[PDB]
Amino acid sequence: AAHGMEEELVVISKSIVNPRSLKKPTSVKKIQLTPWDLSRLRFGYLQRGLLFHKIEVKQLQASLSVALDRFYPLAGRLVKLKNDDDTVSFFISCDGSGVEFVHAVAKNIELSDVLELSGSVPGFFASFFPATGIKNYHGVSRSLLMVQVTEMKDGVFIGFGYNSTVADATSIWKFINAWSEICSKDSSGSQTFQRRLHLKGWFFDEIDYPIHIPDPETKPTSYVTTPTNLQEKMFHVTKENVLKLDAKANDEADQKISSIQAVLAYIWRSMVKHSGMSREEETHCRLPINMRQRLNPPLEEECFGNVSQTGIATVTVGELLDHGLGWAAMQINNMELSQTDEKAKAFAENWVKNIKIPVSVGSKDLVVTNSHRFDVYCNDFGWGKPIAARAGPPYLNGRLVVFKGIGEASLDFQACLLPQVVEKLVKDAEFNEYVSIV
Amino acid sequence: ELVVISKSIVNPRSLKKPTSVKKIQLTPWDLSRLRFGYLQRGLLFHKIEVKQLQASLSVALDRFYPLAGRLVKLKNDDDTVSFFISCDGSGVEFVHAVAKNIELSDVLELSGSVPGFFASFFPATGIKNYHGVSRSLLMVQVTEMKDGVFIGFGYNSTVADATSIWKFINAWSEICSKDSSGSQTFQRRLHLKGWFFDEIDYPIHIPDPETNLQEKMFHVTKENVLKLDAKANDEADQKISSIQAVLAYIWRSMVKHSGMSREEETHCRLPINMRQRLNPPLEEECFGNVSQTGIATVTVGELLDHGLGWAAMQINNMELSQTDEKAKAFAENWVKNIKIPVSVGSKDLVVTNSHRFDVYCNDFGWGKPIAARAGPPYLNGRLVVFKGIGEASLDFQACLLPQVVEKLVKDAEFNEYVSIV
Repeated sequence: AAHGMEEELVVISKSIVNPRSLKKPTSVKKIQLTPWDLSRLRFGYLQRGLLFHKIEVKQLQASLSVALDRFYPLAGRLVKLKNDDDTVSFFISCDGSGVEFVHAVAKNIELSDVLELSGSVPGFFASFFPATGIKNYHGVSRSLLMVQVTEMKDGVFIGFGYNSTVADATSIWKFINAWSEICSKDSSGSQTFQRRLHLKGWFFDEIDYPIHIPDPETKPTSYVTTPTNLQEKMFHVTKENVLKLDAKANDEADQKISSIQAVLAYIWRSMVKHSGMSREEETHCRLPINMRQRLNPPLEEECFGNVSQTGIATVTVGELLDHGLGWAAMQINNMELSQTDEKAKAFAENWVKNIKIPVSVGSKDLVVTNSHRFDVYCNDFGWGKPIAARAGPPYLNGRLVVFKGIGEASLDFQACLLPQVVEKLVKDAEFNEYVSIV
Repeated sequence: ELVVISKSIVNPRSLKKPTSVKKIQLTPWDLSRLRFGYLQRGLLFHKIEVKQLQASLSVALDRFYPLAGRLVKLKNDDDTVSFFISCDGSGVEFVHAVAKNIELSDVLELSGSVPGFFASFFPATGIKNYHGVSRSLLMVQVTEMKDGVFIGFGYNSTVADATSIWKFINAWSEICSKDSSGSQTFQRRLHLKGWFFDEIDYPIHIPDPETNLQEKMFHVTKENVLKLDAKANDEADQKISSIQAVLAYIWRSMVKHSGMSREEETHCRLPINMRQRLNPPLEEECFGNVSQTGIATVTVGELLDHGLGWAAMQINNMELSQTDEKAKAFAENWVKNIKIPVSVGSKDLVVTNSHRFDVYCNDFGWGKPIAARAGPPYLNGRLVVFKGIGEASLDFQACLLPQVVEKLVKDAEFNEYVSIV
């Protein structure tokens, strides 16, 4: 960290990285957007990143070209059509427009600043991500994937932002795995097996595309947000404590509760306990759901695209605090269970007809993002595995990014909370018994 | 449990024994530890291939040939005995084993009663230094895990200190990284420490040398390390180092929950590399045991009644105390009034290893290690220091009484600066 109020970030270059292919691509494929994708058009790009001891920018960029040739949708652009019925529609044109690639240097930032998230929000770390402020419908003129490699005093950070309409976290991490593999072996891709990309396709039989929707450019606001200062903290849960929380939750639960469910419920209760909310207030836990294996027929984890949804468990603060860990875990589990193919199909068909169910969320929710199932440490670009995975902006109170620990059986969380709540958690003896706050 | 797949003796690659075998004489430091057990440390990895590890070890032993030698015990005419090191190339014990039910998280999050499952990952458990007459001066065990590999090693403190063992590990990892066969490896010649006590004859004549502890990992962020450094340099007249401040804080907090009487004497023992402190100084790359234990002594009353800066200054004064003259006097003393203990220290803070060693530079070719750990023997108050992954973070492997552990977890201020895993 640099001394003073200002941190130096020098942008060494900004360029467009186009795919590379051996073979001749003849046609421009089009990917149609489902109601899931269209509902997220006004959301901001999702931003994540990996920390390394060493990265060679030249080889990284070269390998990125090949990886983009293989994951071609990430190199395309959104196309917006104006229909004759006053509506608009959107699709993805896989035209190889390319990916925005930024090379920057933060000479005074070191590994420990990123490992410990030493500042406040936005602080220095926000600058490490290239898609801050970009909304998904900006993909008509901005790349669907943006990459920023930032040289640090003693390391290198690779941050990326991606357009939700083109991929979910699963597909993005598959892309990162392939990119790393390519960079490790040979940057030209000669020595890395090329595989055909299996796209999610269109699983909404009774919905025609493109879907006509009101122009989002003139659409009124849907959500209300209240700006505030926030603080990020890293939480670590050891194998031993994960298992203790699992045992306790299943001891108080009627249904079988997963380890991750138990830990998430514990963190949810502990945050609500110190949030200062009143008992009658509503609190929610928001959870990403990979629908690939829920759909009928089911798709494989290899399927490319956004096949994910957000499930929401709703309770009152009083309910959550008056009940035990098992009860909150059961709330999460029930919310997860209720995501079915029939209901997804019905809700999409209704959404097309403007028959919707308003999502009710609060400013004090637990907003779980990422997944303990992603192996973030397999992303060795050729100079060693990363030493950490991190999330970037945008920020909001209650965000909890889940990362599989270095040890298979452990968990890391990047939490975004009010400074007062962090202060209260730091002083919570029981919470610090089970969770280690960095 | 744990299954041994193979056991080997690894000799130097370019083994050429000369007309005369080189002899290394042992100083009072080396001899005072003859009764102690082998020191054992290890590195955790995602992947290690054993064949290239073995070949690179053979190559590295060409340069670090003393590690392939043996202790030799002589019976003197005055009924005393003496010891020296014969660099005869006898070889290093190399054990390949498998523990399929142990995973990375178990070793990363080391915690529990000792000795436990982890003790079996180290090859020199129960071996004393004077056993070096028939056992190798360095022993290696690579234990395959469910999802990783541990390389544990034990070494005889008569032939090397932590500094030169870690430099040997660095060289070994470099060789295995870039040329495992040694086909293309040309190594600088080893510089031995030699004899720097001219008022002492060698070989020195000596008499023949022959609790439910728990282990826990502590982590100190760069954030809290700087906080402790500042809080110590505020309460101190003399410049205090970050490590001194952190050690002093851990000392006082352990003393506070030790249940000792205010009038009891407590000590902090610290390894001191004497290479630069001897007059004339020896080269930093000098191979051998050139380290001594410095001791800071206070009353439990004195320590608890003063602040962090005072304990830090005690440690710093102890360190400033470690002069050539002092080392000169200790040696002359010891040979007239020999002292070869078996322990002495279970109510002290026994700091071992050094934040100065770069744990994570030891990439053998399949990636940097994800952790460094210590093995047996176990000793109440042992505090093994490891450089953190970051720039100024610290990791500690602590052996403590269960009752002290429980008191430490409830210590709010302690957990504010120190993360107990």
